[PDB]
Amino acid sequence: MKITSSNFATIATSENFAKLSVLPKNHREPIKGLFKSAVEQFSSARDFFKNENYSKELAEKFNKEAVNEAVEKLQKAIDLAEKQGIQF
Amino acid sequence: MKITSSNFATIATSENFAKLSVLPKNHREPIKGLFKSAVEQFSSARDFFKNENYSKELAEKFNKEAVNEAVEKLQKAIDLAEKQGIQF
Repeated sequence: MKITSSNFATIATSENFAKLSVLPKNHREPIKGLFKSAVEQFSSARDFFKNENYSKELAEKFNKEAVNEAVEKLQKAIDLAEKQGIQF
Repeated sequence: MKITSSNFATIATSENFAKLSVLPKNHREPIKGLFKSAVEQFSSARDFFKNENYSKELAEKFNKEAVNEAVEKLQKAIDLAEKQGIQF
């Protein structure tokens, strides 16, 4: 049974975790520990990704607004200069 | 003369800024002020973009490594369970 990023969630399930309950403690607890650590790290990578995407989008929207404003300021400067007869 | 994000750098040049030096002070300083503010904000939007791109790439590389590790931990748990006869 080969695990990848694509099939992780189809294998790391409650049903499969429950199958481990039949093992004696000396095998059950190390295996459950790895299982839980895997899910916790995978879930955290999901939270990190979703937050990185949202932060990036929020930053892009606000940088677009910064560029728009800079463009408006230069447009105003060039318009005002042209009304003073400056030849660009 | 219409300014956009695409042509900003072709207009906000030293050559064009120098043309403003002929204006009397009452027109020169307000216009130069807008020109400089425009360039400063535009340059800052560039710095913000380049940094956002680099931070995103650095985060993606490290999250890929987190997912790889989570996948390795689950693989180890499932392999160990299978050696104990667990039927997934």
